[PDB]
Amino acid sequence: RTIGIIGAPFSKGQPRGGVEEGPTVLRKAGLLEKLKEQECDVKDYGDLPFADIPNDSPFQIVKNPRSVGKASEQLAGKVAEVKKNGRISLVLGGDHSLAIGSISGHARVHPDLGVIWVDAHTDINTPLTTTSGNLHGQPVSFLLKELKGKIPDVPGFSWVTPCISAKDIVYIGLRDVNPGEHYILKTLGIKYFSMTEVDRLGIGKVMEETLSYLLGRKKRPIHLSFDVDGLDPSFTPATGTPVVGGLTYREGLYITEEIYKTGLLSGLDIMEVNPSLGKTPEEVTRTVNTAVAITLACFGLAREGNHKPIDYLN
Amino acid sequence: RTIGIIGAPFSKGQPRGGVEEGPTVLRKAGLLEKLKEQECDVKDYGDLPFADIPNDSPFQIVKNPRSVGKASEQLAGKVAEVKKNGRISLVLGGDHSLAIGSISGHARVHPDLGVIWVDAHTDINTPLTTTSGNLHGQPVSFLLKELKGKIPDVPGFSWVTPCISAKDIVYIGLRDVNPGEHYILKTLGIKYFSMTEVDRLGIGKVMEETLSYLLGRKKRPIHLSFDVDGLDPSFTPATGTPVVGGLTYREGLYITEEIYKTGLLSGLDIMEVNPSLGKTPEEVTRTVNTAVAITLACFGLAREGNHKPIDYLN
Amino acid sequence: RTIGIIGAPFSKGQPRGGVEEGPTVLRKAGLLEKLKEQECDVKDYGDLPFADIPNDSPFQIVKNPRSVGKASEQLAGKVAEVKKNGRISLVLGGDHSLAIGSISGHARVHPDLGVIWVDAHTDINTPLTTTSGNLHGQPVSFLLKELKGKIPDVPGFSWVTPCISAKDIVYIGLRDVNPGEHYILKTLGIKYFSMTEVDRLGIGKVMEETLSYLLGRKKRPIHLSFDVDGLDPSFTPATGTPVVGGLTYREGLYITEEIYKTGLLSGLDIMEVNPSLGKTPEEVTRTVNTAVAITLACFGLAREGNHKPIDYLN
Ligand SMILES: N[C@@H](CCCC[B-](O)(O)O)C(=O)O
Ligand SMILES: N[C@@H](CCCC[B-](O)(O)O)C(=O)O
Ligand SMILES: N[C@@H](CCCC[B-](O)(O)O)C(=O)O
Ligand SMILES: [Mn+2]
Ligand SMILES: [Mn+2]
Ligand SMILES: [Mn+2]
Ligand SMILES: [Mn+2]
Ligand SMILES: [Mn+2]
Ligand SMILES: [Mn+2]
Repeated sequence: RTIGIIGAPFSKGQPRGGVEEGPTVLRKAGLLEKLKEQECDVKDYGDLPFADIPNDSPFQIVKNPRSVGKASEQLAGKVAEVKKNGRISLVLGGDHSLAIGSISGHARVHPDLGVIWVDAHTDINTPLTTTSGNLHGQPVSFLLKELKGKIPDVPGFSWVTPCISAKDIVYIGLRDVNPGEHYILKTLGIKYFSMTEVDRLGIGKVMEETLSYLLGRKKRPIHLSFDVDGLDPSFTPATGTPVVGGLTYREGLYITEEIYKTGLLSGLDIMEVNPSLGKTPEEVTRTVNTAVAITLACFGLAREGNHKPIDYLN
Repeated sequence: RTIGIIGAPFSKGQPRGGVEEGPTVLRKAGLLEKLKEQECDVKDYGDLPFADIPNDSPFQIVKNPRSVGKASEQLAGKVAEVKKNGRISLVLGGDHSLAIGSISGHARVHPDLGVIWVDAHTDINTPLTTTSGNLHGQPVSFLLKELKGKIPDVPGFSWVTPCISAKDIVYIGLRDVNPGEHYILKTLGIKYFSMTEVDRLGIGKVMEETLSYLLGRKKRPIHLSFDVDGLDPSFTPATGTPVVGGLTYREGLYITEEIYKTGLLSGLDIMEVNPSLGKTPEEVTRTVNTAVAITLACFGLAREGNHKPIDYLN
Repeated sequence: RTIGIIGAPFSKGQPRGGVEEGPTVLRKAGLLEKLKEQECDVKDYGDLPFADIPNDSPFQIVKNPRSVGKASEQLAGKVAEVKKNGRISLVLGGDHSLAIGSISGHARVHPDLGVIWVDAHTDINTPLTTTSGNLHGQPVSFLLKELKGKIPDVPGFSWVTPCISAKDIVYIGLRDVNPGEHYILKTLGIKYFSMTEVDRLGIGKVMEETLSYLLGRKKRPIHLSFDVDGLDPSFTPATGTPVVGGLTYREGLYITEEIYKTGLLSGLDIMEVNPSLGKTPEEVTRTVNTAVAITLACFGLAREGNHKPIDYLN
């Protein structure tokens, strides 16, 4: 596949800053090198230089609003620039608030995209239902058209125009959903497969329904926003909000392998990797390695094996 | 749901005494507080004061018979008292021998109850087939009507009257069944889903069949006797008889979530939690936390989220 | 069942020598004693005394060819001798290169056998596609009739005559397949269930298809070549080539339990156990214990329980 790597070292969508070390540790793990080792065409668009906004007081309870709204504004333009180049944007990020810009810029070039959200959380809190005030747990609320008229005018986000409908998104891996968020889920009819549905149906069936749900009417570009805490912390411990009983390594790879096989993947997000939170150097390596594996699976690496179109027996 | 918490700090159903610290550590973990945080009506019936029986020599091979038969005699009356109050009895116990009193007192008020037994073992040894002599591995033998005429007159249990038929009980999670016990299983036609059936069908199907098996003829009150060693020791290490290859955290929560959803749960047992056996303080916290999670799932906590009947967008 | 234990302490099929300690640690774990504790008829054929071949330079890239071809030549005759005795050969080995002799000797007495290969790898590299030069990752290439005319004349293997067709073998657990190997897989139409198919179908379905695939036309003797790295390294860490995201303990036991139940098992291989690679003594015990469990499952030990044909209630 043909990639367009974008490093997004941002963390003001939440409290812990070590998250902006993601683009760095993932690249050192050899991500670019490994993609090239596959049938991949890769162009590194560099790490976006996010400028600090000293004067950025809370909007009510919402923290670092201008800083966050700016980082997504900047990211949105990069993602659109890479999608204009006929490449699949790979946003190596910090916190999940960057999804607002990622999905926004992608939808500018492909308004009919579908979103698959792998995460332990729904991240659909509005500035008024949030209790933490952290914008990384509110990205979907800014993107959903149906919630337009319920999101206040928060400093830094005037440029935002909801681009996805409640019916063009699927959640996979949920296990820590706030009360208001759940109300949103059932009220707007959002499709999701929490860990309970995964336990009941199996990831094989969960992926069949997910893909049918989004591509059954007609094929459309796929945006995969992957929060590494969607996977169990025994796989990705170095993340800010781990929740036990998560998706397995195998399930993580199954999800992505199936997405790749659709040939419809066009936008990907690898988020919330925070090395600074690894209890040990191995926990850091375990988290980074899992993130790389999931990434490579999105672009072709198959557990059954891969081979070029040639005669190996010669 | 409406609870009736009963602390049962008893351990003479087996060798290790640290098991009577269960009611204590579970309460300190905030169990009562967490239930109230949910749509739960809770009444703490206190910890039953089990009096020591100094003169209690073995009945043949059976150990602490009078002490065990008395603790279940006492528990049975409490469980019936709470069921008379129109509440779901939550027996926070020590060893599983207390199930004899738990199921007995529950059946006094609801003779038509069905039992779901989550455990690594069948606990169906009779005083004559047991090899350890520990009564916590014999509770079902005292309750099954079909085995009446095969259980000797053991000091301390004259008050017992078998209350459940071999066909009103389902086992989930089996992986360490004694030879005599297995003979009992196949001979009395007891329905069970060992770890092999779980591997074959998946916990989703296992729960569908379990619930159909017990409620298909007609709806009837459900008694869930949960031995924490039913789950793999990587989740509940602090328990006296761990067996590898157990139910996962997710499967544990799936089982209970499905039980709750039946609206038929009326009696629950959380057994065999022994803090004193945790290799480290974290193993203790891991065991206690898992037990609390399983408990909350029995009363409504859903992994997909929970919300009150109000308008959150306001 | 009736066993014929053969110890094969060989390791020249790969770099690390600690692998020849397998027959020793497995026996000390009480394997023979445990089999006898079951309805098993066991005869220990001893540990094959592999003589060192000082003069054994590489054949091109292939290492220790004469040493490896000799060890399998010797093993093949033992396996045939045990199969002549109407016993199920249990080859406790070193590295997987010994499979060439194991399957070869078994097929001499039962030409119509079927092979089930549990492994993280396909071990189907030819002397020309291999990149490591280690013969333990090439055993199947020597056995497949279809690849005859593609395997060079390697010193030590002239005695070999391919005995199995590409259609009489099934792979379970694959997750690290080389490019040439994959080309072989798809070209010869080899049936396999990588970790992706296991994730999709579940081990229950995977075993149903595996067994139907091999025994549907007609019942035929089963040869199970089990590489302990087929299971996840959280279960069998002490092995030379671990790959994350492997089969679970439960899945491992399910596979074997189902094989046993066919009553068709006639040859088994327990390979790649290397104690010297255990980070700690517990990792060694974890690996050894898992290997023993898998072995006992092949011969009857059932997780639901086992009982003799007698009346236990008496
Ligand atoms: N729901 C919590 C947790 C947020 C988790 C955000 B995430 O998924 O991006 O890590 C909050 O609203 O603050
Ligand atoms: N079957 C063994 C083990 C007993 C386990 C009892 B339990 O499940 O309550 O922990 C015995 O009869 O002693
Ligand atoms: N495919 C690699 C790894 C070999 C693994 C061999 B085995 O499965 O027997 O441990 C090689 O050809 O050298
Ligand atoms: Mn998120
Ligand atoms: Mn999250
Ligand atoms: Mn029990
Ligand atoms: Mn038990
Ligand atoms: Mn192998
Ligand atoms: Mn292998």
